[PDB]
Amino acid sequence: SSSVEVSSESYETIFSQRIIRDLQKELVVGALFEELPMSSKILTMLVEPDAGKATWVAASTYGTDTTTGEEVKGALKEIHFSTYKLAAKSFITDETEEDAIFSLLPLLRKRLIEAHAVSIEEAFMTGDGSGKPKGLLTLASEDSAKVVTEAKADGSVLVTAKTISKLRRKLGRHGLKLSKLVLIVSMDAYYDLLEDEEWQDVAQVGNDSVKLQGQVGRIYGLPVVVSEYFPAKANSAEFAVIVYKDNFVMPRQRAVTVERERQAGKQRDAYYVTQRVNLQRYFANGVVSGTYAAS
Amino acid sequence: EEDAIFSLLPLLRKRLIEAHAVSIEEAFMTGDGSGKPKGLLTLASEDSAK
Repeated sequence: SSSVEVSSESYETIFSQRIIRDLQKELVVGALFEELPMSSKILTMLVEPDAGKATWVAASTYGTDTTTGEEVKGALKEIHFSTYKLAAKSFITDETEEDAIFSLLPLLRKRLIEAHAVSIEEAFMTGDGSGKPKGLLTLASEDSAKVVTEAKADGSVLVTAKTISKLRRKLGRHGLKLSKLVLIVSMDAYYDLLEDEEWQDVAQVGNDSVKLQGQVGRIYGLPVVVSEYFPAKANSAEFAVIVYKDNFVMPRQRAVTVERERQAGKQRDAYYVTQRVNLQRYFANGVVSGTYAAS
Repeated sequence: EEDAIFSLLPLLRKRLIEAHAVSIEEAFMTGDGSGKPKGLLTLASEDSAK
């Protein structure tokens, strides 16, 4: 207060209507995959399995050869889309909006959608496949995706461009190159990625650093992102290499919706939010994990 | 429903009326005194009407 003038009541400030936050982790998982819209509770896609064969005839006949004479058979696994239901709910109280300033409901909706967004992405990164989707680390293991060795982990780590050269070789037949592929990195590993001989200085210029989507990094045209959702200790994970449009679509028959119930116990509003979403894949696999998988 | 075939709403409405129609006719044919009106066969059973 004081201040030494004729009248009291110096400055009390003001309650500013704005929602501040820190710089928490970013939602990279739910942002780089395409969407498959569906109209019912199963869907099938007729997959052509790579084939053909041109017999060519080196003699002047007439009646030889029948190219093609019979043709390839359907790869009916099937490739079903099993659509898990995730949902959330809240409560809101008629009685306390008048007491305050009527600003609680817009910030209530944002924290509910951000919490739902974190819940879906952490599940898409890491999951079993029980009552919820199975994430990529669990999935990249029905195939031999785990690579060896990492040279050194825990005590005196060092990461170099030789690591990505192992991964782009171990993939190679189950995943292409050029356009596009994506790499997801731990925040921890990005703290070690300073210098590694050739090329100098991480990824510069790399063409043209950054332009096309990816929150920093451009090693040879490959885009990089950080998900901050990997543990540390001798057997863990660091890099995850993921396909872009070429498999790994997310299916759904509905967008985000927000319902409002009331009473709900005497007088009281509530909000119910429902989604239905999962991740599925085409062809064989297309991912590599490890890396960071020995001792 | 959302993931089905869209024609479900008339189907539910026919079932509710058909089940109601059987239920009222069943009560009219064969109801005793126990929490239901008295039906025709039971009414002739009591009043010796046979």
